[PDB]
Amino acid sequence: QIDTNVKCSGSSKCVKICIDRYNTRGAKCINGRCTCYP
Repeated sequence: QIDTNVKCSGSSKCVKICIDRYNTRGAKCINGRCTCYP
Protein backbone atom coordinates (compact mmCIF):
# COMPACT_ATOMS: atom_id res chain seq x y z
CA GLN A 1 0.00 0.00 0.00
CA ILE A 2 0.93 3.67 0.37
CA ASP A 3 3.90 3.86 2.71
CA THR A 4 5.42 7.32 2.67
CA ASN A 5 7.67 6.48 5.63
CA VAL A 6 5.93 9.14 7.70
CA LYS A 7 5.49 8.78 11.44
CA CYS A 8 1.95 9.25 12.67
CA SER A 9 1.28 12.56 14.38
CA GLY A 10 -2.17 11.08 14.63
CA SER A 11 -3.91 8.80 12.13
CA SER A 12 -6.23 11.72 11.44
CA LYS A 13 -3.38 13.66 9.83
CA CYS A 14 -2.56 11.09 7.17
CA VAL A 15 -6.16 10.24 6.32
CA LYS A 16 -6.73 13.89 5.41
CA ILE A 17 -3.41 14.77 3.78
CA CYS A 18 -2.90 11.48 1.97
CA ILE A 19 -5.99 12.50 0.01
CA ASP A 20 -4.05 15.45 -1.38
CA ARG A 21 -1.09 13.18 -2.07
CA TYR A 22 -2.51 10.53 -4.37
CA ASN A 23 -6.13 9.43 -4.67
CA THR A 24 -6.96 7.76 -1.38
CA ARG A 25 -9.40 8.60 1.39
CA GLY A 26 -8.02 6.24 4.00
CA ALA A 27 -4.83 6.28 6.02
CA LYS A 28 -4.08 4.81 9.42
CA CYS A 29 -1.25 4.71 11.92
CA ILE A 30 -0.65 1.00 12.41
CA ASN A 31 3.09 0.37 12.83
CA GLY A 32 3.84 3.78 14.29
CA ARG A 33 3.59 5.54 10.97
CA CYS A 34 0.81 6.65 8.66
CA THR A 35 0.05 4.12 5.95
CA CYS A 36 -2.64 4.75 3.34
CA TYR A 37 -4.93 1.89 2.35
CA PRO A 38 -6.95 2.75 -0.80
